[PDB]
Amino acid sequence: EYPTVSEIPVGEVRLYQIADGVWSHIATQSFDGAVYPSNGLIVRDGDELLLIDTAWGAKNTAALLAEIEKQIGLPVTRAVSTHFHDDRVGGVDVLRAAGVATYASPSTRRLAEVEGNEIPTHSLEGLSSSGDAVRFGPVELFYPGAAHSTDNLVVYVPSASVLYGGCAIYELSRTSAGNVADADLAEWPTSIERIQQHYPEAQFVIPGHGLPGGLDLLKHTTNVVKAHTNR
Ligand SMILES: C[C@H](CS)C(=O)N[C@@H](C(=O)O)c1ccc(O)cc1
Ligand SMILES: [Zn+2]
Ligand SMILES: [Zn+2]
Ligand SMILES: [Zn+2]
Repeated sequence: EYPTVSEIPVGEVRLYQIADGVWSHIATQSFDGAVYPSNGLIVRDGDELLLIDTAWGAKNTAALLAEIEKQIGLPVTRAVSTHFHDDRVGGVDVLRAAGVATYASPSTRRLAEVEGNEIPTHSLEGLSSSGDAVRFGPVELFYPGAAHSTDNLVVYVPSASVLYGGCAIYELSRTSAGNVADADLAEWPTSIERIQQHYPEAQFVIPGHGLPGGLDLLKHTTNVVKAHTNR
């Protein structure tokens, strides 16, 4: 069963196979007095691996690369960060030093610089406007519009029907809003609807934090976000 926040010591990383050629990676971090789990994705790219998001910091991301070599044994050659927060780009320098080509949109790279977070090296083109989708190796990158952040991207794995929502999609256990500091609360439901219209075939939906589920996570997120706005 999927590892939970209490099952991962901070500094360790676990992998969970979702489908053939698709894993999530799961780490934990102490943040503002509490312990949170955090997910990213690993997607087989021929005889290489594509990474979606760091494991939230240099230590965790070094542990991620070690666990990938131990459990999978294919080299990570590219990585995409899905927004500019530390749980997505924290560890990009570890990746860069290990020879991983790190990617993000121009908006994510800009916002990371403003915030003082690590900056992915490469810029992704074609994701500037809501509804834009681009193929990137074995995934499709999709910009649904502003939500958890203005730059947030989602990732679809067509061979496996896996939708990676990142932090724009909440796990079912979360029934109140979390980090809204950089969010566009008003647009977030409309952006989630764009995802639902674009990836109706998704079987697995992976949130940025916590347990995977189905497409139900999309409505769930909309429910919680709207309830926060109306506080
Ligand atoms: C440090 C990251 C940057 S996105 C963060 O703030 N994450 C919160 C969020 O994503 O809203 C959060 C995740 C899980 C929870 O249970 C509660 C809050
Ligand atoms: Zn975030
Ligand atoms: Zn997050
Ligand atoms: Zn719900």
